Amino acid sequence: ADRLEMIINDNVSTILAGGSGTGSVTLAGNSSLCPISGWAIYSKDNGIRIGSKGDVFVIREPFISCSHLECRTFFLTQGALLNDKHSNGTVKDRSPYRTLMSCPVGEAPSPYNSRFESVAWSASACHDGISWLTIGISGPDNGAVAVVKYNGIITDTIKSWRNNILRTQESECACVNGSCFTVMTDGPSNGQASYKIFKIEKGKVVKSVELNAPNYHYEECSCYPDAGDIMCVCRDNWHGSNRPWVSFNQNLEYQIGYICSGVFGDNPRPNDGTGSCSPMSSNGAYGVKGFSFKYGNGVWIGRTKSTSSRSGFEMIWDPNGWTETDSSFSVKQDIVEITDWSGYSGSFVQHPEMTGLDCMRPCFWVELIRGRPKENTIWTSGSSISFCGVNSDTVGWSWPDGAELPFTIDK
Amino acid sequence: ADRLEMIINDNVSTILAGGSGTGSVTLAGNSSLCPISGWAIYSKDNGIRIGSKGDVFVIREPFISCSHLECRTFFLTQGALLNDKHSNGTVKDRSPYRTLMSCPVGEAPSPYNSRFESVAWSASACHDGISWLTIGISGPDNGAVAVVKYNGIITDTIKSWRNNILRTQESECACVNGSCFTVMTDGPSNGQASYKIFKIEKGKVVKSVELNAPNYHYEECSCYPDAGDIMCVCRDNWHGSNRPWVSFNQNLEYQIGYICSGVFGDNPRPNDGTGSCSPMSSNGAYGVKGFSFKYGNGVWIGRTKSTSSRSGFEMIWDPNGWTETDSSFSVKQDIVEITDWSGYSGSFVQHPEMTGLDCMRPCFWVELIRGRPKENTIWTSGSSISFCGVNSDTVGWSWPDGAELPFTIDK
Amino acid sequence: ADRLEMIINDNVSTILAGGSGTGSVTLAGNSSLCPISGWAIYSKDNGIRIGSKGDVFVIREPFISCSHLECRTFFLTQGALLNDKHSNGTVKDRSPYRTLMSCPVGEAPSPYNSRFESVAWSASACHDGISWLTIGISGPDNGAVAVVKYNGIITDTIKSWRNNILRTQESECACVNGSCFTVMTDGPSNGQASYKIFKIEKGKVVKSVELNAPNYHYEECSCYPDAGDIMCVCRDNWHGSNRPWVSFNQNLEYQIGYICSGVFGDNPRPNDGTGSCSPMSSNGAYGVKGFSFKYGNGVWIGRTKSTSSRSGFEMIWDPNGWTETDSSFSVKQDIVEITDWSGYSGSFVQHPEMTGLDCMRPCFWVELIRGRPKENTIWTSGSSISFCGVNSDTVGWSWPDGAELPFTIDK
Amino acid sequence: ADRLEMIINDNVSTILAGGSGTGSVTLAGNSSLCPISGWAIYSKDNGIRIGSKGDVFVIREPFISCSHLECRTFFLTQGALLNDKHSNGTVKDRSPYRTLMSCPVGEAPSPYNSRFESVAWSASACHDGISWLTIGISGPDNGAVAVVKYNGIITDTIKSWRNNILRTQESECACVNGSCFTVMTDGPSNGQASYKIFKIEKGKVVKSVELNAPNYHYEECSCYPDAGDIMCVCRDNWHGSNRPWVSFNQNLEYQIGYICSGVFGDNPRPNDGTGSCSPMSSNGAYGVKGFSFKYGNGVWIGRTKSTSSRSGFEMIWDPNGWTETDSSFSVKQDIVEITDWSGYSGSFVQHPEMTGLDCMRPCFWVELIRGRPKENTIWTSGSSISFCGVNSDTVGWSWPDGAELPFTIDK
Ligand SMILES: *[C@@H]1O[C@H](CO)[C@@H](O[C@@H]2O[C@H](CO)[C@@H](O[C@@H]3O[C@H](CO)[C@@H](O)[C@H](O)[C@@H]3O)[C@H](O)[C@H]2NC(C)=O)[C@H](O)[C@H]1NC(C)=O
Ligand SMILES: *[C@@H]1O[C@H](CO)[C@@H](O[C@@H]2O[C@H](CO)[C@@H](O[C@@H]3O[C@H](CO)[C@@H](O)[C@H](O)[C@@H]3O)[C@H](O)[C@H]2NC(C)=O)[C@H](O)[C@H]1NC(C)=O
Ligand SMILES: *[C@@H]1O[C@H](CO)[C@@H](O[C@@H]2O[C@H](CO)[C@@H](O[C@@H]3O[C@H](CO)[C@@H](O)[C@H](O)[C@@H]3O)[C@H](O)[C@H]2NC(C)=O)[C@H](O)[C@H]1NC(C)=O
Ligand SMILES: *[C@@H]1O[C@H](CO)[C@@H](O[C@@H]2O[C@H](CO)[C@@H](O[C@@H]3O[C@H](CO)[C@@H](O)[C@H](O)[C@@H]3O)[C@H](O)[C@H]2NC(C)=O)[C@H](O)[C@H]1NC(C)=O
Ligand SMILES: *[C@@H]1O[C@H](CO)[C@@H](O)[C@H](O)[C@H]1NC(C)=O
Ligand SMILES: *[C@@H]1O[C@H](CO)[C@@H](O)[C@H](O)[C@H]1NC(C)=O
Ligand SMILES: *[C@@H]1O[C@H](CO)[C@@H](O)[C@H](O)[C@H]1NC(C)=O
Ligand SMILES: *[C@@H]1O[C@H](CO)[C@@H](O)[C@H](O)[C@H]1NC(C)=O
Ligand SMILES: *[C@@H]1O[C@H](CO)[C@@H](O)[C@H](O)[C@H]1NC(C)=O
Ligand SMILES: *[C@@H]1O[C@H](CO)[C@@H](O)[C@H](O)[C@H]1NC(C)=O
Ligand SMILES: *[C@@H]1O[C@H](CO)[C@@H](O)[C@H](O)[C@H]1NC(C)=O
Ligand SMILES: *[C@@H]1O[C@H](CO)[C@@H](O)[C@H](O)[C@H]1NC(C)=O
Ligand SMILES: [Ca+2]
Ligand SMILES: [Ca+2]
Ligand SMILES: [Ca+2]
Ligand SMILES: [Ca+2]
Ligand SMILES: [Ca+2]
Ligand SMILES: [Ca+2]
Ligand SMILES: [Ca+2]
Ligand SMILES: [Ca+2]
Repeated sequence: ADRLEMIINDNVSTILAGGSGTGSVTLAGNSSLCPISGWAIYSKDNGIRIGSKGDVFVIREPFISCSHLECRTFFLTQGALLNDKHSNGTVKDRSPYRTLMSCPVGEAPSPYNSRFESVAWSASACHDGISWLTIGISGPDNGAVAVVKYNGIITDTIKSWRNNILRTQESECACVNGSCFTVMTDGPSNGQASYKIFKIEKGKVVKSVELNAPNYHYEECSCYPDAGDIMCVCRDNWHGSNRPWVSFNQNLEYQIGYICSGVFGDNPRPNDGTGSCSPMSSNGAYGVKGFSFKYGNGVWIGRTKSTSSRSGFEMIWDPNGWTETDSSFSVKQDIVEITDWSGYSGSFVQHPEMTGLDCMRPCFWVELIRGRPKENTIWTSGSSISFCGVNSDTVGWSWPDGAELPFTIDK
Repeated sequence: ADRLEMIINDNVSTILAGGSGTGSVTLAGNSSLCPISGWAIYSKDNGIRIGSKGDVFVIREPFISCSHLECRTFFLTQGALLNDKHSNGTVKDRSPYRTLMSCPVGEAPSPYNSRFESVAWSASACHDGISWLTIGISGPDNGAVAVVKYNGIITDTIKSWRNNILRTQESECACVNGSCFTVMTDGPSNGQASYKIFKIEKGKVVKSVELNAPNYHYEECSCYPDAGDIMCVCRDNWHGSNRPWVSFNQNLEYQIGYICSGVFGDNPRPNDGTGSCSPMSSNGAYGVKGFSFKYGNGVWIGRTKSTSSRSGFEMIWDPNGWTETDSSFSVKQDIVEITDWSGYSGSFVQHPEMTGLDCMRPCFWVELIRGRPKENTIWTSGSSISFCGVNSDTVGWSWPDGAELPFTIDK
Repeated sequence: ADRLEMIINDNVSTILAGGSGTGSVTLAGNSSLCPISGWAIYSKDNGIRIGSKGDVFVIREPFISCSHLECRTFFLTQGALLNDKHSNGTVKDRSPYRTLMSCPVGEAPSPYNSRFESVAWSASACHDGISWLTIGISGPDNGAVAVVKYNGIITDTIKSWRNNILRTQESECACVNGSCFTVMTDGPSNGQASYKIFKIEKGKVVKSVELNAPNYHYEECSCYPDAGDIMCVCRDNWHGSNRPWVSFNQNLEYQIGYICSGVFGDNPRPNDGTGSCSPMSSNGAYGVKGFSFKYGNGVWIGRTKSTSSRSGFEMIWDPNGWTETDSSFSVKQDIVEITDWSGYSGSFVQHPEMTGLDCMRPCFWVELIRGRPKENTIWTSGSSISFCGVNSDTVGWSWPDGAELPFTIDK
Repeated sequence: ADRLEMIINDNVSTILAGGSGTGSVTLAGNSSLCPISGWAIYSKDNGIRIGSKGDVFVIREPFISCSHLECRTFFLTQGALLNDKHSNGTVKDRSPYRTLMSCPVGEAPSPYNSRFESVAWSASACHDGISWLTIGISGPDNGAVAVVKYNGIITDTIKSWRNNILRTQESECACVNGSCFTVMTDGPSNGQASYKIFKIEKGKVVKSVELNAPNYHYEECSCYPDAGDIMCVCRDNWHGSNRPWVSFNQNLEYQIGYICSGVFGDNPRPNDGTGSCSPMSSNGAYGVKGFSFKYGNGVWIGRTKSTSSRSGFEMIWDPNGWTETDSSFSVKQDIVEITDWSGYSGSFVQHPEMTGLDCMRPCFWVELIRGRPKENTIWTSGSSISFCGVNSDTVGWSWPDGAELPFTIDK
């Protein structure tokens, strides 16, 4: 009878928490990436097309993160709407008006369907199986502060340790066994900076270590869990046209490197050729947020089709690209035509607790940027597409943004 | 005590799943169609009237499917809104912007009330009593791919086997005993093509068979469950003004034919006369998505009132129309005046697990198309009406779209 | 142990149904009306003011009905929005576009917050403690059909028995002990017609009786439960400036009469004077939907302040007004200034299962009509206010609509 | 077995109530304020920027109150939208159109996301752990009535006892042990008035006491719970540039005073100098709603940066400011630049039942007012920011409103 009273009370508390969407069992995060052959399209929001008339936020960085019940598109907005004068982009990215918000995947980002997450001009978010963790960085450049919320309640803060634009992933953090992990950068974007990895439990930073990474540069990391460890594929904005990466276990014991493949993943970049396991200096300054998925010595690379502009997008399976420097690959899947605009891209995963699979499902999102600087508008925004890897038949195509620019507000 | 612990745990898991709207018992699908005498109006969304000022999607194919808790209108949109320049219809139906989405029955389809389902220029959706199954076909004409989601998670893919526009129902699939069934077509729309029927469990294709149907043509099938089997009434776009049909059991053992009644159900069509159990060649090319309900040798036929254009709509009970070729019928119920536009129509059912009845309730939806090609606008959209069969008093009338064209965007 | 298994299963089913908002215990409806002294304001939606820019339905008859969890404003819309050309009122009230929908009390009626209920140009709705009952009448004047839904599922139909505009309450029906009751009228509005009262259980009409009421006229009845019986105060559109009423028990055994007070409750009406327990012919043709609450021989009367137009609104407690013909009363509470527009008004109740009280709480809603015919617009709409009776301090004031006419669409 | 049946029934009732968001255990309110070092930003809605095109209410007083599940922004609106002619502010604050409504924290206040709370031109709201208590004052100046709702149901009324504008907090009331407490004022705003404190249980006023406070003036009190008592920091609109305060226990046994610090907290105010524990007459007439948090003899003061206009905002920790009159302080945290508009501000708390902490978390909100009287518009509205105190690293900055005035409606 005591056993029954215990089970009843515990299950009742689980039911009461579940009424609010709060889980009861942490995501294990110990399964490996699923074997896949290609990418099946998951979502397209048509945000800018709809925003030509609907009330849609002007957004950037529409990254996706999933709980055990839903997948959401998180994004940063300047608190302005498309086709409104406040969309005039003479506000620089880091502003007091910028906020991290979220809406259901596939829906246009509107004030009528978007939940508020935090005040942020740089952000990260993930779900540990119980509640949502959100990290939002706001403040001055010389003393930015990341506010860390768990289930909407402020649980911690992280202040800049270099006083030079504290900034983080702009995609989902990675959660394993009830601890979530993220990467933050403080310092120059055109030179050596400082990079730290953080272990956070129930929204409280329980550990951090600074990477000893001379001549490396980490920004806007795409991190995913795999077999109980974390892999982050990032952006070298200093002097690398191949992508830097850092992996670590749950105790923040890490390894670092660069993707060796001659199929260079950053943008801008040189033409394909001999790759390097060190920073590739040629056209290596600047970059774009990106991702890659590691399968042994092979790598799935998501990259633009252009070597010079954020145009086009493609998935490339290079079965030796993680460790070897040749420019040969096996499979290419077209995602966006080179004649059309792309932009930031990131990874996200679907855990077994959501899918029912015995493996970690990889997925990715792509931001389709319209407006300034390449188009004659007063604004810059992005719509989103997203794909998940499957071990079944797929096809390549082009799913571009589709909006007709300039808008009414631009004339 | 062990029995109590088992019941508690299982019912608690049912409660936790039900919190997300996820059922626990599959729909049986073994009851027969309810005896009815007429059709009681169920819904009207006034989509285009509202969209004259509100933010409403330009849509097509507003088909309805029901779970055990709700009925939803699924639809395909080009990601544009009424009275916006992106509604300009020089995008052909099969575009990378087209998406399958859903809203509550009776509501205007808006970005503020519509859930995203999939990227699709051809679609199907149903509910097995536990979760929603969605099928969305996107991609190039020579290699289209259907993404199959169960509870929002990609569970399978189906690639074109003829490289000639893989395409499916544009209405609800049919679920019996935990297996859902659909029909897909690959090949020409003006000649012999290939037709396959699929059995899908938890979003995974567990069986498929290709119909041996020489001189038949199947497109845009309206399928419903009845007594543990499936009946599909479809569209012969090749050379049939009567409608083709295919029925099958849960092992995909099938029968095929054409509705024999001289009350021809397709559009365009000849005037009523002697029917055929074979394809009726006269005015048989082209067509419109439609449905019919079989009661023994009799048939409830939903059809346009015009023989040449998608104008008007009417329900006709022909007590021998499934097998006999005479043009006589018993009952006609007016739905839309011939002076007003109609369009696609489809069937949907309400299962005993939703209604509390001991039989399968038949219902149908009708799409009221406005805009191009017959009206001087830049856009084409559709509103919806829906009726359910009852064994009580009914009446005929005309419930047309009601919008005043052209809109502001057209001048 | 068998007792525990039974309790667990039954409570689990109650929990699963409650997840959808479906109750488990019927409203008793056997308590008497609460003793009150005045009316405390409950809601104001400012619908037309907000609709000057927001996307708000052009509506009529915004009646309120409450479940055990919420109170909703039901209304009829022509499927058009304020400040849109489709709001042009050359559509007569009875149209195929008119629909019964509902939104939360106090909110402006928008396509983004309104649930679809039924297709209807005349309507009624109530809640029996388990599910919502909706009655929506649509169709031609000579054969209108009321579709009766329970929990959103069509459960019955009622066809016109006189072929002369079947029409019903335009306010909430009354539910007692699991049976809900309504009144419908078929026949002329300027002469003797037919009046029927209906007893409906789980959406199925289980009984109906036709009133033997020579020289009486019933339209647009406001019905409420009291002590296990039903009282309806209605509108004599034929030849009565006092209001007709009909009361009945759960077996539809009824009594009829007219409110005897010289404080005449209809509009138009003569000046106050000697009342009648028979139809008051003077200025008795035409009318307005209204209500009254009976307390022994006294009556709470809600009426316009003008004797000729739908202007102003006031509550009047006449402690002998139900049976005596004098024009004297005790208390008057101002609701809307006579310089401002009013319109339809109706009663609604809050049951003990919702309030926690030991009595039936009376409340009422008032429709504030703007537009045609008295104002120079192309449209006619109404906003709503609502009050509930309390036995505590209250005050009179004027809470008018507040919109500035004409709107942009009118020029 | 009887114990099991009791536990099952009680937990089932808790589950059924929790399905509607209704709690089962009252907030204790006996913990002390958390030790903090600074303020981490919690929210920013960008209301006016978004309302330049979106459908956003013109609002005032956007105060925040939290339950055990969510935090909401309550606000008063005139039932008009930004950039609509009805936003013309020749309606004085106290109007029959004004309503108290609420939306999720951080979201722009829209008719599509705002719940209706009450009709009110003065308001208060809080949550006792079970249900929401709302107090809305409407009516004429000489007989205003506060309607008191608990869980949306009218539970009490409070009529003006001085017939001179009954008015209350415009921020959250304070709840301890199932009793909630508020302060109301009746009488002049430029002279001695009457001030009452109210104890309310389940929406019923169970006690009230009138303060014997000669030469004091209380308006727009910000009240918070601390260690089982209530502290209110208010506004002296008569003759005080320092803020008045009143504290009391659950039996309404009270103490009164003024904040002694020479860091004057009201606006307008003199320059910092020698403070007073009595009303500071210099520049003491008029004022602004504000707050302060008491920590022993020290005080956290939120105030404007300007001494003359509602411009700028800053948090100041004065470790002896509650009792000592010196103008020295320890810490200042910038919130809004003095070059930018601020306005009303208030406190709100997050209880242990929401946070999981062992202490009472203090937070505050700030209203950023745009429009009349200082800007050349026809309207006046406010957006909101909010911060919570943390014992971790923070930073000062300026998070202003950000809208570009005048709007389209103003030309
Ligand atoms: C988008 O924002 C930019 C930056 O605010 C706008 O350009 C700015 O336009 C303003 C007003 O036209 C210019 O101000 C002018 O400055 C001079 C100072 O001597 C004075 O003569 C004028 O009275 C006026 O205030 C401002 O200089 C200009 N900024 C820059 C960097 O050129 C731009 O117009 C906006 N675009 C839109 C709304 O489409
Ligand atoms: C709806 O879409 C159609 C198709 O895009 C629009 O018609 C197209 O209009 C464009 C721009 O007016 C035409 O482009 C023109 O082409 C010639 C090429 O020699 C050049 O002289 C001009 O500079 C211009 O770019 C385009 O030809 C035309 N397409 C067709 C098939 O006629 C149509 O205007 C749209 N309707 C709207 C927005 O109401
Ligand atoms: C609101 O609706 C009414 C009724 O539809 C509108 O009045 C109608 O306006 C139309 C078009 O202006 C008139 O049609 C005209 O009829 C004659 C037939 O001989 C023909 O000469 C013209 O070509 C034209 O089609 C119609 O007669 C008229 N109806 C009535 C009863 O007068 C009214 O304009 C609408 N108001 C708005 C949109 O503000
Ligand atoms: C915002 O509201 C104010 C107050 O209602 C508006 O000012 C008012 O404008 C009206 C109409 O223009 C004026 O009425 C005029 O009054 C005289 C009476 O002799 C008459 O000659 C005219 O026929 C007219 O009706 C009214 O006096 C004026 N009120 C005040 C206090 O000056 C104001 O225009 C509104 N602003 C907007 C809509 O931008
Ligand atoms: C119910 O509670 C017991 C004891 O805490 C736990 O082991 C079990 O997993 C819970 N069951 C569910 C379905 O949550
Ligand atoms: C992952 O952890 C879970 C914890 O429940 C365990 O059941 C499972 O076997 C583990 N899988 C591995 C180690 O592959
Ligand atoms: C509870 O669980 C038992 C055992 O699995 C099952 O037979 C029963 O139907 C469940 N009851 C409900 C109401 O779901
Ligand atoms: C349909 O299947 C259900 C399964 O629970 C069964 O109870 C019912 O009798 C069946 N009805 C038939 C075969 O008509
Ligand atoms: C649980 O079920 C029992 C048996 O059916 C019933 O008497 C009881 O009222 C139910 N309890 C609740 C809280 O619904
Ligand atoms: C009303 O009916 C309920 C049914 O539960 C009963 O408990 C109550 O005493 C009745 N009240 C009366 C007759 O006043
Ligand atoms: C369940 O009910 C018991 C008895 O009323 C109560 O003590 C206990 O706290 C409840 N448990 C929960 C989790 O609400
Ligand atoms: C506050 O009251 C709660 C009531 O459950 C009690 O457990 C706790 O110890 C109290 N805390 C104090 C007095 O600090
Ligand atoms: Ca680079
Ligand atoms: Ca290679
Ligand atoms: Ca055909
Ligand atoms: Ca026949
Ligand atoms: Ca009359
Ligand atoms: Ca009297
Ligand atoms: Ca002052
Ligand atoms: Ca000091």
